[PDB]
Amino acid sequence: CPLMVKVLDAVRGSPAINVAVHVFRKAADDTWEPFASGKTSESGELHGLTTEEEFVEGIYKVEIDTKSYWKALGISPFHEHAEVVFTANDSGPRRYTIAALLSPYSYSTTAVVTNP
Amino acid sequence: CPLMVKVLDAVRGSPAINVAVHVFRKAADDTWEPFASGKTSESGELHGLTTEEEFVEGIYKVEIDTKSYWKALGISPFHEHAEVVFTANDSGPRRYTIAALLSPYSYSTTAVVTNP
Amino acid sequence: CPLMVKVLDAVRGSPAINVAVHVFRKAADDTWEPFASGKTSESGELHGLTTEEEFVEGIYKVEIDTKSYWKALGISPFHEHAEVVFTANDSGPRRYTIAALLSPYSYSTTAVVTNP
Amino acid sequence: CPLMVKVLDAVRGSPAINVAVHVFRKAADDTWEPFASGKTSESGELHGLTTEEEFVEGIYKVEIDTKSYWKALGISPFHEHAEVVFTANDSGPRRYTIAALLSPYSYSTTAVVTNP
Ligand SMILES: COc1cc(C(=O)c2cc(O)cc(F)c2)cc([N+](=O)[O-])c1O
Ligand SMILES: COc1cc(C(=O)c2cc(O)cc(F)c2)cc([N+](=O)[O-])c1O
Repeated sequence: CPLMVKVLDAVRGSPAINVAVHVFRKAADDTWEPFASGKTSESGELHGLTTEEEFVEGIYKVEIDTKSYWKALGISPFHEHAEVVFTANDSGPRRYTIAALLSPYSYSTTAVVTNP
Repeated sequence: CPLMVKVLDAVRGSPAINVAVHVFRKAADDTWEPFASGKTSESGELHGLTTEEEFVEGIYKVEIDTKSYWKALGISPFHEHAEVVFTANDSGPRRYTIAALLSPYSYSTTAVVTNP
Repeated sequence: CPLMVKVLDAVRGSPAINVAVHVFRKAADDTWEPFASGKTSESGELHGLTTEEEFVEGIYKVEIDTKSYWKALGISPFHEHAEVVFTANDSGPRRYTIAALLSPYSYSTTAVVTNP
Repeated sequence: CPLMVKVLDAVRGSPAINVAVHVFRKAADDTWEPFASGKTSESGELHGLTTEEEFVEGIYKVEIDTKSYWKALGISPFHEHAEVVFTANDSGPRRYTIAALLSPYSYSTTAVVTNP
């Protein structure tokens, strides 16, 4: 599993469950092609998005539908979504965890890159 | 000043100076059209992007070119940029401050929204 | 103003107003002695805590009473307070801004340090 | 495992490894009694701090020695440490994860509380 997404709720102190996540790769045409998506589990995590064969170097975008999450809780949010855009670079066996911590008017995101 | 952007550097404990910022507005045909741009000052602030008359209801995207900032400091960061997408003035006109706190592999963004 | 504290509310997208802030300095006998206190203004800022003459080298603790803030809003938060402990002026006198961004189960704190 | 601590490095995009963590409980005398400590693993995590029998309701402090971590990397940091102070409340089977994301001049901390 070369790419995992984890989403946390800073208002409830809980995993953010049932959040839609979409992953795009930048094409040679310089446009966003979708290629993976899912919803976060009870633990706030989304696994199995891609494989080591498919997850080649390139520019990637991870979109997290935070607005629908806050609306589901009856909280009016600021952002339409959280967007994380990054370059995947090969330099050894690497796994990427994209974490996002959500509040109605703020989010944080960090990348944890590790060699198994 | 209905829209202001402030950027801070979490590694140096300083404003993030001379950071490029681009603002887009979603058009009728669901394309992003350029709206304003500038660079952060010595205080990390970018003022004067727009006016109350031109900052109409809409969906806006603020792109902060964090990658060029970290590269100017010798650091190869994770993200291509920090992005904030939001609906503006949906309840009449306000004052929006978009703040970003930057680290090489992480950023936060917050909105402080006050009544004019 | 060598020391300023700014507090933001990540749930409401607003300054955190009327938040109690206490500053301590570590004494010769390794006890914390009270140094200054105040409440954040309508802008979320607390100025005038100390002077350049009294803000000598030392170890300082800034306690932000986040729990009473969230409780005034009807929210039972996780943390008792947000705390920042740092060594000050170890390289001559500077200007310190301590910023805190608050959520019920999370907070961030940052220091922006500028030369006088 | 009712209490786990996880520490992340926002500059390197990695777990923060070998970070000292100390846990204190507030005594009836209103003073901090130490009762658990350790160092974060290769995954940035510290498990086995306490048991369900010992982790009773009370006020707890988790101290994370961030200054020694940054010094070990040759980076001059702002904070002496990160301190998380909270009330543990019984209301069903609860597990607490205290997460901290570290930068030299900033840290974030969040609590993830879950029912297994
Ligand atoms: C709106 O004005 C400001 C906003 C902010 C933040 O949003 C902020 C973001 C964080 O991740 C953590 C934090 F503690 C503060 C920081 C400063 N500052 O430091 O000067 C401001 O003037
Ligand atoms: C490595 O994976 C994780 C990453 C993260 C964060 O990104 C994070 C973001 C913040 O603004 C503050 C913070 F303290 C942590 C949180 C948890 N967690 O809570 O379990 C993780 O397992």
